[PDB]
Amino acid sequence: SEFKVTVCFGRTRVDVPCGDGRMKVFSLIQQAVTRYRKAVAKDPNYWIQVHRLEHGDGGILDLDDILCDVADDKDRLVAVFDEQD
Repeated sequence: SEFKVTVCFGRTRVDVPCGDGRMKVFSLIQQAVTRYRKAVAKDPNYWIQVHRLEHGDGGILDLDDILCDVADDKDRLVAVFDEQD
């Protein structure tokens, strides 16, 4: 099977299936962020400051480390960001 990680934006969980899995966190954040606003019924009107990601309580995720190295098949992640809603 392919890669798959869930990115919980504040109070919204969004699944992100990686075809190969070789996608840097930075690419995962941008992909999740876009899907987040599109999933929450939002649009490119309010600002969104994506701080960083975290596995939970022992596995932070920054925009540079590969997914296969950080994320894991069917793994959840807490996304901390800002939003002017």
